[PDB]
Amino acid sequence: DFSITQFVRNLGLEHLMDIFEREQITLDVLVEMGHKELKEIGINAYGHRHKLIKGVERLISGQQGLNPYLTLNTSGSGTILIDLSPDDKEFQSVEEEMQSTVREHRDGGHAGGIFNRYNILKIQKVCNKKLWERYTHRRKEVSEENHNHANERMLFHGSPFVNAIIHKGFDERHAYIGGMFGAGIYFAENSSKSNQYVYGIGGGTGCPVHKDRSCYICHRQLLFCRVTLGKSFLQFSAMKMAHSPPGHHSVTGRPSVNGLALAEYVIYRGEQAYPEYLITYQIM
Amino acid sequence: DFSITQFVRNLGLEHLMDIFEREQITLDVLVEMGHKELKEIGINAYGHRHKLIKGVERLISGQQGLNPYLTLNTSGSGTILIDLSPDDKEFQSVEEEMQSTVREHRDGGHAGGIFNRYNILKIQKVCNKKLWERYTHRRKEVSEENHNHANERMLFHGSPFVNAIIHKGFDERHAYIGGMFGAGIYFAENSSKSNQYVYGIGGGTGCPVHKDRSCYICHRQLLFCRVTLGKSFLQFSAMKMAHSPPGHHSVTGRPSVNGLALAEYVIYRGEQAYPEYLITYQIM
Ligand SMILES: Oc1nc(-c2ccc(C(F)(F)F)cc2)nc2c1CSCC2
Ligand SMILES: Oc1nc(-c2ccc(C(F)(F)F)cc2)nc2c1CSCC2
Ligand SMILES: [Zn+2]
Ligand SMILES: [Zn+2]
Repeated sequence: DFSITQFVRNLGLEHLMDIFEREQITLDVLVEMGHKELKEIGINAYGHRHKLIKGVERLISGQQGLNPYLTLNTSGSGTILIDLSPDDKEFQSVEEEMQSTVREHRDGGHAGGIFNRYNILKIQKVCNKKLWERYTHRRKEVSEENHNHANERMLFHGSPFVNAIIHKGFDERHAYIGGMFGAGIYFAENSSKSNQYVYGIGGGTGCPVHKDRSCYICHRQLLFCRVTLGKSFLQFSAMKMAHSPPGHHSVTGRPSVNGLALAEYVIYRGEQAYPEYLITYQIM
Repeated sequence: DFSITQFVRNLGLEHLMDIFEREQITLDVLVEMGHKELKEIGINAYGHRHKLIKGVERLISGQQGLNPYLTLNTSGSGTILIDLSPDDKEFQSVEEEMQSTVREHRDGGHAGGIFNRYNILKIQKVCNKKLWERYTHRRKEVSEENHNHANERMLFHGSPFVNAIIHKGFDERHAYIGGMFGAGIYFAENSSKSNQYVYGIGGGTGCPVHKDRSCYICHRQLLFCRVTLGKSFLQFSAMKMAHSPPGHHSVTGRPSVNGLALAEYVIYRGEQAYPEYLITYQIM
């Protein structure tokens, strides 16, 4: 509460600090208060309100180059998880997407274990204001290209760094270098394809508690994400690109007889995806 | 014309009719004027403005059951077409989609004619506020039923009734009964496929002038539309349907060895597609 104390003292309004302390008025709150709000907490004199508002203007606008607003607006940020009710139809729709896209992989369940269905434990909507705004800015940029069409999709993504993703967003600096299309973020439309990467490439060593890639006890996590594809480059064979091809925004790997068994979608910029749903589950 | 006169006379404010006539104030305009605007046009007495505003309130709200607002606010509606600049990247993107999706059809160009590319003449953005609002209402409805995902695509549609579509909107009451998937509205991701339907089923008799399906002179018009698919039902064989299958919002036809040569998308409600671009072109 020191910053607001110095701000008020520099104005010669120290005698209002009792009011400010009682109402828990910190500088971050004060910079968002006009005449009405200040009157509401008992600053009855117009002169004091005028001095306070002018001082706030001088700090925020007059010193914009220092970006004092950003350092004052760190509170309230971060990610929050909102549970979906199992009876709500959005929960059921996500569950139907999760269950109905299961496929039998070419390997005999080696990478992601053996199963046919899932036991869904909970479904959470991931809300992060800054990450969502970054996603929307990039989505609008992509839609201005490609004739006002974002080519948005909802796709799956498995990764042992889901916590980092939901708290910091997708980052191409952590791209999957070994991917078939090279140094991108990979998304699948079959949830069981992405389930093979919950414990890392090729299933890793499996679950940490039992070192089992087919463990039926441990709670797994997956992300069901909004992905902006824009104008997508189709490919049937492996390529080692570091970015999207010229004039395009993503790569769509198509299934082929001698190639992919299932579809793949690759983006080369972290801001073109947003992890909307976090799904906790076990395999059967 | 007279409506404003009767409205003002009933209020006993006949002496303001000179002002209302000089400023071309009609009732539909009057009902959108507050104290500020009325003072602007020179109604200086607070009492006269108060009486006019209360009269407007009694008409619009006190008689809401008769919907005078809809009768008054008919002016300003209707479709307009905005030309896209050929140098604009939006025009270039639409043209690129148009040209790149051309395909060779099983028939020897019998329906749509023989060509490898198009001579693009004009591209226009179709703006109609009422139809757009209806489309967005349906889109929100669908997204709420498909885990917050509308599943929006941009596809081609060719039809001899394009003017009716751009002025009145898509209507399932004019559905294509003869299609493989029933009485729906059909869209394609290949421009040539839709081009086969510009002059009717099987190309009809061709252009009105030369009665040639492969005419290289007459202008043609294609629609490139937003289509809300929601949860789409995937089919590989024909089956005549009246509406979308239970739990689904559209039907997506997939190519097959013994089935479809090219993709196909069918909606069963008219308000699930908005014609965004009107493409005027010639086959070459
Ligand atoms: O969902 C997916 N995740 C990954 C994946 C994620 C993280 C990592 C890493 F641990 F960071 F190196 C590696 C691979 N790869 C794929 C898919 C689904 S489409 C097929 C490829
Ligand atoms: O773009 C398309 N239009 C039509 C079409 C439009 C109007 C009419 C009618 F004359 F009004 F009855 C008939 C057919 N059919 C299809 C496509 C592209 S997907 C394949 C089918
Ligand atoms: Zn385990
Ligand atoms: Zn002709």
